[PDB]
Amino acid sequence: MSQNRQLLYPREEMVSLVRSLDRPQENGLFSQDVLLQYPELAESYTKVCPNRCDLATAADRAAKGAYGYDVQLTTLKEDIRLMVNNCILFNGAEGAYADAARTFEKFAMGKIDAYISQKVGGLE
Repeated sequence: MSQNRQLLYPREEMVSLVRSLDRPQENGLFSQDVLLQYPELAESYTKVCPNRCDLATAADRAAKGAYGYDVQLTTLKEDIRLMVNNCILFNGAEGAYADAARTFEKFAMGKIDAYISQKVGGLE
């Protein structure tokens, strides 16, 4: 599934997720990265957590430059789980958690694709 040591170059999968979706209703922060607006609210971006939607958290993870180094892709796994947590908590399901589970599974699929891409010497 992966390699607990070093990461070849995780990113090809990230684009997959964001690619699957496409419907920027808010187009400002609820579905984008406020840090990509203007030099003034870059700080506030932290107060609102590093993306808590889906495409903003995935696109950012890769856009960051694929820092890599993962014992088991805990970075992406901790990001997706962090969203669902604040989702039902802050305001999202509150009764239909299954709604957040759907998007979660999709993410797992992408990871599998990349895993195969880097099997020659990166994740095996």
